[PDB]
Amino acid sequence: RSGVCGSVWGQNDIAYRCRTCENDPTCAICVPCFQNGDHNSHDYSIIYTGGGCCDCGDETAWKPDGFCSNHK
Amino acid sequence: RSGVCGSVWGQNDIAYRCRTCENDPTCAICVPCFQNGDHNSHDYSIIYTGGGCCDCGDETAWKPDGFCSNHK
Ligand SMILES: [Zn+2]
Ligand SMILES: [Zn+2]
Ligand SMILES: [Zn+2]
Ligand SMILES: [Zn+2]
Ligand SMILES: [Zn+2]
Ligand SMILES: [Zn+2]
Repeated sequence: RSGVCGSVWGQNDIAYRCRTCENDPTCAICVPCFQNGDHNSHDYSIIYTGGGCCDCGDETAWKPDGFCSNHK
Repeated sequence: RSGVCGSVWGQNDIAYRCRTCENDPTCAICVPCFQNGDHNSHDYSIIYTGGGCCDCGDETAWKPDGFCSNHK
């Protein structure tokens, strides 16, 4: 598909998985969204998803505690 | 989030909306997926979504009759 962050990354591009904040293992947020949130204690990792759309601000894909400062 | 087409486009990039195949107005497929499908009769439009992920092959976002030849 096409406030929620509209950022996107490509096949070779990195993003962040956070197992604490994710609704399911396919969820992920862009680097700026991760850096503007607080995951210090969380089980996070840099990934190459092979592309995707950022789930920051999407209550159905990400826990609101894990939203960055700019998306809710 | 990050079978289904994994293609992506950015803020300035075009994609296709197809009102016949879409599950909702936010759904969209990349240009190659549109060209490798059959939408001749359909109510389609070229859009600038401000970025997104291709819904081709996702049955929750796109009608399977509208899948391109390469995603089931
Ligand atoms: Zn983001
Ligand atoms: Zn964010
Ligand atoms: Zn987190
Ligand atoms: Zn169509
Ligand atoms: Zn596609
Ligand atoms: Zn396709």
